[PDB]
Amino acid sequence: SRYTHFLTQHYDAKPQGRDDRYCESIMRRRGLTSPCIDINTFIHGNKRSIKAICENKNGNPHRENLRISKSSFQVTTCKLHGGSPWPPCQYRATAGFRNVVVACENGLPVHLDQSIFR
Repeated sequence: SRYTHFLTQHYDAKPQGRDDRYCESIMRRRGLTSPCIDINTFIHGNKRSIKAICENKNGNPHRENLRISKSSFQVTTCKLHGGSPWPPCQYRATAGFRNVVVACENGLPVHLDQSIFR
């Protein structure tokens, strides 16, 4: 169920255009604006591929708590522009492609490490 939050915070199955307008809409649409979050990243593709980061298939142990994808993912990082962490919070989108770093609990994704997108 923390996995739920994870999906909801860091998954968008099929986005379309991953632009500023996209970030603003999807950040807002997922209650990540009160207050506005300084930086948040959304993974795309299939869930199957993400979950599998939790097994030595498509997932190598990494640092203290973590796991790191063997596979690259399409991705969109939303970064907050203009100080006020209270709406209107406007965002700047940055799409990307690389493996990703999560924390697994009961073999489920329950954290995204946003550090690698700073």
